[PDB]
Amino acid sequence: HMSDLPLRFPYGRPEFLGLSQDEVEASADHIARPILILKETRRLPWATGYAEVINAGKSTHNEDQASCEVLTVKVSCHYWSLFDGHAGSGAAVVASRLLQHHITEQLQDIVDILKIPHECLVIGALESAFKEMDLQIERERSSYNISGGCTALIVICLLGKLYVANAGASRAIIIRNGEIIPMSSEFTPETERQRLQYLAFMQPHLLGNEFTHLEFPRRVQRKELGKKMLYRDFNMTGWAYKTIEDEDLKFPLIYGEGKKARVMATIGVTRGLGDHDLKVHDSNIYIKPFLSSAPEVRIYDLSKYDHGSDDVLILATDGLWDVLSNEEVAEAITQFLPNCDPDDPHRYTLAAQDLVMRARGVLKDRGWRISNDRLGSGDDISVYVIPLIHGNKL
Amino acid sequence: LPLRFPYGRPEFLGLSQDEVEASADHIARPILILKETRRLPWATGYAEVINAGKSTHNEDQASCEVLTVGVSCHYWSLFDGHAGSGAAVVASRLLQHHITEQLQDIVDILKFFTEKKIPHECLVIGALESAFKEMDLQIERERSSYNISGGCTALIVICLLGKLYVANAGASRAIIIRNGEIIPMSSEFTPETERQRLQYLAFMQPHLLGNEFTHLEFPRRVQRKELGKKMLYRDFNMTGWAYKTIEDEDLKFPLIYGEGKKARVMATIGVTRGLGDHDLKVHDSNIYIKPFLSSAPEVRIYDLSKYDHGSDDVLILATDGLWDVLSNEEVAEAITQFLPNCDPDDPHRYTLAAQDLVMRARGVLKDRGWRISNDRLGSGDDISVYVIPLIHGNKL
Ligand SMILES: [Mg+2]
Ligand SMILES: [Mg+2]
Ligand SMILES: [Mg+2]
Ligand SMILES: [Mg+2]
Repeated sequence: HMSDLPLRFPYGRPEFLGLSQDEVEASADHIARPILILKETRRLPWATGYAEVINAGKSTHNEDQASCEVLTVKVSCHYWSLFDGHAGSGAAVVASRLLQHHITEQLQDIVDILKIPHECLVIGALESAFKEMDLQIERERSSYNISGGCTALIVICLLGKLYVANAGASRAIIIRNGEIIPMSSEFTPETERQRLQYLAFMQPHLLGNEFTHLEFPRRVQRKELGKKMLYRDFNMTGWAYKTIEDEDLKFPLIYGEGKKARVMATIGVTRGLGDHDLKVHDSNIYIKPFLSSAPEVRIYDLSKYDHGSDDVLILATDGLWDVLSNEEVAEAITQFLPNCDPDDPHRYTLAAQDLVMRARGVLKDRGWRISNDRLGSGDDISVYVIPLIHGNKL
Repeated sequence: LPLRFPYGRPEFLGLSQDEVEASADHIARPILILKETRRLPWATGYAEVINAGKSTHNEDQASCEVLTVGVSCHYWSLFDGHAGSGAAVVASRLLQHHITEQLQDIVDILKFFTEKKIPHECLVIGALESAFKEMDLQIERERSSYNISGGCTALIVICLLGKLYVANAGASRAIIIRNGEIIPMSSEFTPETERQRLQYLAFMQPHLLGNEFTHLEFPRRVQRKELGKKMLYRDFNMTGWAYKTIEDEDLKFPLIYGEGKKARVMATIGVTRGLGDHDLKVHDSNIYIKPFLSSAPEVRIYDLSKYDHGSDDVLILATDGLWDVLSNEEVAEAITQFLPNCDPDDPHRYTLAAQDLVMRARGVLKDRGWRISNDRLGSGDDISVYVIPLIHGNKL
């Protein structure tokens, strides 16, 4: 078992924060929830801004991880990464340190050719890298305690193009002159319903005869055996009527609405790394067959636009987007960034901090509150602000 | 062994048997049009032409009528048969009955402890999605008591309560020409567009490949002189390409082979959705193709109430015989230049627009095959075209 094995890496915060062990402990405060920002004395590539904050109490540690550095492919390749961990820190810490090496190795297989479109070769490298980061986690499970799982949002800049690769529910948007360019999509039971339902249909042994792949508008009761009810199948976007026939009384594979939706009443996110031994609650059904480490890759050509000082790429974990819409984030960046000197390298760290504070809020008597009395996010929050001007032509 | 229905042409053409026979001319290829004393719903235009030789009969079918649910529902349909004409004929006559029944199930609606609120449009989409399946299930049961060869793609449109519903299962296409704007109302289901679904299924159930097929895709045919050579591949979970050594199973014929619209599943079919094909197999093999096919359509909605449509705003439905030589832009160019030459209230204008489209795809025969503009090869497929004027879909 994994709890008999040593950790592969010690827990920490993003190393580019340059935190001492004492400074890490100050950050893990559930009452203060101190927003950590990147020191002015430690600059990230492209003067990238970073801010983070711990959850409001649900876990003792911040289970987000981040990694940022310039790789060199034997070509330089800028690398930003965000990982949202669950059921432990092991996956997110391992991924935050080893994924960029899988990316570097797969890119070396095609680096000559970069000097079949080339974009499809880069995408292919990222897709193999995610798969090989898994698998390595899978095989090293038997020598190290790589706990839990994590989602992964990464971006690389290779030869004038940004590649945004997502396997989870973090989000990347570009704010280019006030308009929002979405660079990622989320992977959830709602958004992946048909993939999961189809797999449950083609592989019914994965359901352990505790589950049905059909969806219903509500929990089917035994008193409705033989009546007519709306259902939805894997090859349907809409609903039609069916008679309930014993099988439909099994618990549904997908169940719930939005952020309460779940797969086998267990997971609320359907892609990422780790979770190799994760099981359904009170059951011996393995969840991993329904999860995928395959990212969705979206490309942005920085050559085709002349980016100004307030044109930024926002990477953030669901801790931000769960309380702030894309338009709120756009509004916030566009109002804050014109208030800092365009030549100040601390600019985008301050905007990142401003975003976190707008999502964390302030602790009142019945919880954390943001603007207009809304509830503030209780998750870990991590935010990159990447200024796109560092990607301009010449 | 007996035919479920007799072969024919669309009934709204009013053709005698001698006219049907006269139309099936591979050399002349006469463009049949909706006669001007025949009116379709919304004065819809229709025109068609037989292929340039690959089958004795026009394997396209089309069906256009007003369905009753208390509630009326305008219906347009196009079917592209292959490996026979029976599925297309059955579908042309029966799919609307299945659509009617599924809509009758939901027509009255149209007039912690979470409960999902289901929009009325989703009930309509569910009705169309179920109707497509039921039709294919009816073909599957009755194919042992009737000669219902072989298979067909299905594209249909219905207008129910001032919204258009376009359901596509095949490689026919629906676009809207509104002002000059092209509004795609459909997408194609081919080994190219559906590569990952097909690849994932072959991977999860490798017995469907028999033993003559690999589920991996390669940028060319992998040859014997390749073992251990290192070459690019694409798996079901990959949008891009990456390198791989090349082992011995990589030498089997690819599940997907070809490029663009010419790509094929198992060296047999070039479409992956439609009706029929239940006993369709790989040539000189007992590997069955139908596990990879799907009767499930995609459904797209256009809200007629949100735009005041002019006399030349039209919805174009055509089989691939048109789109395989004419782009969306050419069709848009042809429509926007032809229709201003006809009186807006002449009911025959949209039929003439459809004829102009069919003519621009078929071409003219000399000694160098069928030729359209700029000496291009014209389409030798069956071509069938609706031109549906959206002005007659305006509210109030
Ligand atoms: Mg987390
Ligand atoms: Mg989170
Ligand atoms: Mg045909
Ligand atoms: Mg055809």
